[PDB]
Amino acid sequence: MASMERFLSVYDEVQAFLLDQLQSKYEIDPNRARYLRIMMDTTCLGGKYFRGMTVVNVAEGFLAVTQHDEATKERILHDACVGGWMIEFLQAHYLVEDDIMDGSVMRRGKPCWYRFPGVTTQCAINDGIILKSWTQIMAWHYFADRPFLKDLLCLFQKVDYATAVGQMYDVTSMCDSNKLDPEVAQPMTTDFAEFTPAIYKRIVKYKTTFYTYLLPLVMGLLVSEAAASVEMNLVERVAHLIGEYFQVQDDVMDCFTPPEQLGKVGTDIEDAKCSWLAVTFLGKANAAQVAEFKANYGEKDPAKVAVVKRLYSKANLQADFAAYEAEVVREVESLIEQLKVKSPTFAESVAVVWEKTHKR
Amino acid sequence: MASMERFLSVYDEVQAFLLDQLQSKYEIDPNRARYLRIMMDTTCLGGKYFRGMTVVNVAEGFLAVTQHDEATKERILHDACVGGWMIEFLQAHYLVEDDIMDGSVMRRGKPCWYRFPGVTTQCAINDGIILKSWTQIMAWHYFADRPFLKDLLCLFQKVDYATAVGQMYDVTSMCDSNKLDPEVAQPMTTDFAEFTPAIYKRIVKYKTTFYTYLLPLVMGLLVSEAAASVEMNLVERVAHLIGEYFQVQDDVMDCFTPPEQLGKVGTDIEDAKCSWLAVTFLGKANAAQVAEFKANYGEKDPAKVAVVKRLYSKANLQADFAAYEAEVVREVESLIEQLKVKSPTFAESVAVVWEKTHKR
Ligand SMILES: [Mg+2]
Ligand SMILES: [Mg+2]
Ligand SMILES: [Mg+2]
Ligand SMILES: [Mg+2]
Repeated sequence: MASMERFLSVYDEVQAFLLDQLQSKYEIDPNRARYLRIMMDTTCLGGKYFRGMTVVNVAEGFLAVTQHDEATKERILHDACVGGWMIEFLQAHYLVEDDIMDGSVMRRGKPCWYRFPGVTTQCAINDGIILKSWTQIMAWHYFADRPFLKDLLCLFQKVDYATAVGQMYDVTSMCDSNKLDPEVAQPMTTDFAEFTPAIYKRIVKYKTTFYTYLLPLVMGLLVSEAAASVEMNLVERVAHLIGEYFQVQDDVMDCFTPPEQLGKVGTDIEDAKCSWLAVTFLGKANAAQVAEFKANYGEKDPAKVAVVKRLYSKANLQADFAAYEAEVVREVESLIEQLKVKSPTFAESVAVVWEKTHKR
Repeated sequence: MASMERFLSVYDEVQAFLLDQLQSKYEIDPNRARYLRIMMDTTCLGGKYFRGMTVVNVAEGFLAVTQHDEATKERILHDACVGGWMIEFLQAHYLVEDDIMDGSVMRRGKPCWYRFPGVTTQCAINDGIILKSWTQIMAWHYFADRPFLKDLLCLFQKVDYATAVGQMYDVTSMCDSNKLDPEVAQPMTTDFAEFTPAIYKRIVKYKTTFYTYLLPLVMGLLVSEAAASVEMNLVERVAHLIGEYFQVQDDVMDCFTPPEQLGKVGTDIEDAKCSWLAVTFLGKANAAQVAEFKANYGEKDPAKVAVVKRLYSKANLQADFAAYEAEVVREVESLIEQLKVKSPTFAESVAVVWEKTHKR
């Protein structure tokens, strides 16, 4: 079986399990089951499945070098697929709720879930809640007797929480920290003193890297019973590095990739986001450029947004990006090498994760 | 130690643990820690703590009849308090997100969290996410080595999911099921054929009874290592009964308790909710009353809302409520008696849960 066709088949199985259980234990009626099926499909399907497929690919790497009965190989790959779906559904949760939080319009060239006519925010917030509850239902059903159940649940937990903390860091990244206060409407920063590489790295590390790279790698290890084949501090370091790179690419595309190809009209400039572009621009601009940036950033007005893009284009951020990129290559290669000391196999999976991130 | 002062002390401990951990492991800064502290306080404190205190009271009942070292008594009560906080924080999650979903204005005579000036929906949806993630952090930290950890996590999981399913049943209770469709904006029912006792009971069972009565009772059993002292099917039956009664009381108050005393301007009529009042009214109205109800229900217009309240007042729903009440007394008493066969202690805790619900 090709990995993807297996992965997609298990989607059907897991769907059927979840919807069957709603009928037999939760008193659901057919029409509400249908609503939930369409929600699941609309929110969980149609991406590249990169995160979920990482789990599968790590497990396949270990299968190639570890003796097992065929039934065991099948069970490991089935667990890797279920695990990969937990992560895809956790992402689906975050996208549903992030789109509502941000007032986003499109996602993957389609309307955000909450904007569907028969959804609305009222339902969509709860639909996103369900999306995350399904990850736990899947885990308890499919991994009930597995030795890795507690490790897997505890890891998932910690990554989920890191992610929500990262969301807080992201949505508050344009306020001055010393002014955060539930009682007082939050002004945009005027000094941009918190637009630094280190602050940017904290946002991205929590908001993206834990669920996008750490979780799939470690889940692949856990379903393979292979966590003792690796030095976990290196897995953390390499996940944090590659994830930061993925995010930097995303931040560049938000500004410069045509909307039809992006799947989205990017609004980071209007949202005053602490993006890689803003931080890198502020790390090289002269006084005059800084003052032009401050008078134009974080404003809906297209004239001001175009002034911000013009500033980015004249600031030659391609050079800063190539430099960042070369450094990331050095470091990711270094970490891949260190990972070979204990697991050539796993190092190779990480190389593959890196190639697919670096090329996309 | 009085139970409540213990319960509130553990709140402080758990707070400190969560915020300390954010500083030492999640790279949080002090101002964001403060924001989170104020959020926690604002969303978790100031109710009666009925749910969390049920856990404590069930555990205290078993302590009175079970031999234990003093250190063991203390550890059991500490676990009961932590468990009770998990439920309070799970409720806090649901209230934050429900208030945003419903566009609610007040809660406990204070603005809904999302309406605080320095919060906003953008942050509040994520704050509610965090509230639920903290329940898992608490569990993994405080119950790491406990024999009941898996049972407790799996129970919490199932109740959480039941709750979100119940929310879906509640928010969709005024649509015709056969018309649910993500693609089509949902009209209010015109026939009210789905306003039945059985449909009402399904909404309330999932939306409220599992987290409000089942979870606290069973968590008290699990932290006491006492789940084999009870017949679980009876605990389920009695929780479902008492919770339905609690909800019926809530539905009556939404319509008839003055807003200053309610903590809220109730909007169930304008929201076209499948309330106990609507169902009971439709179970006794004549043709003319039914037609007047249909032309006025589910409309913001205060004239139409007052026509609905007038209909309820003339329909003598106090008699239907006294009758419902007497029947609930019979059945809850019957179930308390059946619970004595295996655990007089637990039966008594359930009697106390019932008295505090029946009197409030
Ligand atoms: Mg966002
Ligand atoms: Mg982006
Ligand atoms: Mg609601
Ligand atoms: Mg109510």
